[PDB]
Amino acid sequence: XLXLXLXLXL
Amino acid sequence: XLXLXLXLXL
Repeated sequence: XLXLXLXLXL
Repeated sequence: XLXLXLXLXL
């Protein structure tokens, strides 16, 4: 679902 | 890097 991965940072 | 994806438990 969420936590680490994609969405913020990049 | 973060936000959506994996890390919330799964």
